[PDB]
Amino acid sequence: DRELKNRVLGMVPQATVSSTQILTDWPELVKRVENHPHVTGVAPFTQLQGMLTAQGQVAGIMVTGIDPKYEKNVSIIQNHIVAGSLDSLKKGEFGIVLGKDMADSLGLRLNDSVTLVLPEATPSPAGVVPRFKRFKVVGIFSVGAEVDSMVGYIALYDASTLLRLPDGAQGVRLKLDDIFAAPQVADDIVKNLPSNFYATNWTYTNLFN
Amino acid sequence: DRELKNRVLGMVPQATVSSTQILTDWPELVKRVENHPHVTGVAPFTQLQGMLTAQGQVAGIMVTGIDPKYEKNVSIIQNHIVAGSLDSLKKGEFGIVLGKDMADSLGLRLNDSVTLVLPEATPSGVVPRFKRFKVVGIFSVGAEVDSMVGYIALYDASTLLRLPDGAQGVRLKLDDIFAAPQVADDIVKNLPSNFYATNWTYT
Amino acid sequence: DRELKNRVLGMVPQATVSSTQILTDWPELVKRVENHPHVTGVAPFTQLQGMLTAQGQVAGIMVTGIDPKYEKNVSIIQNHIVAGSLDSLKKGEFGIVLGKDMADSLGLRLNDSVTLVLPPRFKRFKVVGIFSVGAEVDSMVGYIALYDASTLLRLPDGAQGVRLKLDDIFAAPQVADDIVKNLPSNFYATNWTYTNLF
Amino acid sequence: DRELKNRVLGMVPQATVSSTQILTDWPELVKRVENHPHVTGVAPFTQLQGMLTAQGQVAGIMVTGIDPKYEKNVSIIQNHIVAGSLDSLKKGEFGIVLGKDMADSLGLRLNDSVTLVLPEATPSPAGVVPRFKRFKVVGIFSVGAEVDSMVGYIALYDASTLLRLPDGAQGVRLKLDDIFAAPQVADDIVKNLPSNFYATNWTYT
Repeated sequence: DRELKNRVLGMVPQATVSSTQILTDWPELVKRVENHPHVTGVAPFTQLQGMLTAQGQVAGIMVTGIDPKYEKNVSIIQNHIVAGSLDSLKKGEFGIVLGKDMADSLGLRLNDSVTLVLPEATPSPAGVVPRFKRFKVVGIFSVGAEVDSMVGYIALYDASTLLRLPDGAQGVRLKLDDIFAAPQVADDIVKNLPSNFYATNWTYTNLFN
Repeated sequence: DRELKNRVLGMVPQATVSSTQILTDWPELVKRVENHPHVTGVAPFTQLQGMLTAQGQVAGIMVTGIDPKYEKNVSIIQNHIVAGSLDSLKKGEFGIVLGKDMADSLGLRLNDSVTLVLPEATPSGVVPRFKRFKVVGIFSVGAEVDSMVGYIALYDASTLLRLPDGAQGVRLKLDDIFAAPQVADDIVKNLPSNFYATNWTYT
Repeated sequence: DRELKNRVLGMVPQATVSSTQILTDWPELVKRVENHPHVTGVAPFTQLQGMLTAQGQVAGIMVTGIDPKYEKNVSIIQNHIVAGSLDSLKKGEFGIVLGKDMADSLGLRLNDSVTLVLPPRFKRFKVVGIFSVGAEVDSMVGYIALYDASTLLRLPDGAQGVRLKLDDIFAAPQVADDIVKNLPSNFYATNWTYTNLF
Repeated sequence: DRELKNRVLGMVPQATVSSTQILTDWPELVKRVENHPHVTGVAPFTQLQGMLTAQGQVAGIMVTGIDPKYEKNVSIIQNHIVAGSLDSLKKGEFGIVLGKDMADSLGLRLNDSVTLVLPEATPSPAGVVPRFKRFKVVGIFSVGAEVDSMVGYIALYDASTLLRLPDGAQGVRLKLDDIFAAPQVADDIVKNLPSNFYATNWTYT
């Protein structure tokens, strides 16, 4: 199945060069990384974990802040948009692009409201102070059973604004000519970066303790 | 301020004897622990962390499953009920008792619906489990507890955890809070390895 | 480099059928899954995370309890043994097989003592094997006997789940989900496409 | 026994005003907080969790960076020094003050070396990557069974150096005339502080 490989491989972050500090200079990291050997695509990202809620329903979700103009270089989500468009993800508009199954679970259609809730630790007995922000559905995708029910996309700078941070990115995502070269490439790139940077790759994965 | 002291000290779990395995036999643990020297009150508990949501609002909360017939021996919450009653917390009714500030923040009044959300860790990251509850009581003690803590039926707590009827542990009230470390450690010393002690001096 | 692929791909768990309850019946789970379409290898596993310490050095480690007779059906670690043997991983002996870089970081050689630290709980092991695969895994993972893993957890002899090797890694999400669909609620699927929160 | 109560209560952090950002300006926070009603003592602190290693032994430890001149206003550890001195905790000298039980478990005496290990998170399956620093035992205290085996003290600015941070404090610890005023006071102080500050108090279990 040639399409299955592109569906699975298109959704896996092959490698990232990430930072513990928000990168307002992320486009210089893109230019610095794009010409590294084996790199065929680069895009900024910020990875958030939270819940969506609407009309009494709650669903877990992993939200990635993206720039759609770059995201085409690493993703296939733009090829599987069933309603709306990724290009509606703009700073300050607080649109969100959801998977078809996720949107169905919450009774959501295009242009419907949905609340994004992010947990935030606190030493108080409550344990969490949730930060919640209202979003509008501007896109719906349909890729695969797993991804359709767990992941959503928002504007890159709405992701940082939700974090009370300046406009920037957590890191850049890499697409490669050989996914099995992802460990070496990310390790090599990080070697010449300052200590705030670190590498991830798709081989990083379920503890019983 | 003697009133301030009782409100603050009345809400502190002075010591617990807790278990990593659900205790379906907890009433015998209560009578056995209640007779220990310096112990003046014992009550079962199961402590949950989650969020409440209603009408688009969400708040973090620490929920304790309790048995009201026992809970008055260790707590002062029964002395500060402003509406409803702790005695409405019975198994299977899925009532909840909230602080006045928390209820107002969610626009909740007595007998209103509110959804409790508990996060479950997912390898894929949270598959939240949510359940509708009914506000059956409202208390008013202090600014912190009124906005952070709630109470449900002991066996509703274990049912939310998909467990048999039981308790996570028992809370102890003592004649002298500075005796809390010794008493809890003494009790746990002769219990099997699933038991452990906590006390208020470890934060 | 076809060898680079074999080193990288050989070390990733492509799919698992795991359980929130230790599986004392894991060989029955193996027989049920090994003939599933696309499945070319099955082995039990139990995954623990902790630290190793020896002579004042400390390293984080991901520990997998394994049965070497099965593990060769899913792994390539047996092809890169530099010292000792995976066959020394037997119940109750508390051997451990380490990567070369981690062993160096702790100043460990064959038959040396090393202490495992789990959330602190301590248990001493004996180095019975050393492997050399690739830079990352050589410094991060170790293997112990399956039932020593469950013993550390104060559990009866069993496995956390079974690891699958497939003819097509891109079938892993579908294959693992299909297997788990008719299993009771304690079972759940994982696959390599599960991957860094800000 | 009033000695037991003074030992237990003297070791409880009644309240803190802490920050998610290292406080290089912490002394102004002290002066700003010390005259708040009910406050009888303020001291900077930085809280570290790690392990100690010496002579083949390993022990978990909660390490607090302190400034001894201030810490005497909030602590009783200075009243139970059995060996050495807290005044030897100075920046860049990397002394440590240990409880007697911890020292006995590692076979440590005064001026012996001991290694502090801090587990730093990493996304790799290794989970942690340890950071190591050699310390010298410059003091030993004996208060009670729990703290003597779990808590140690280092210089404030040595703690921030271990964290690869500039000289500063994680927060200030408050001592009050009435411990039951601690929740209200710390919450009141934080209300007039920017959003990087948060309060803790001893009722947090």
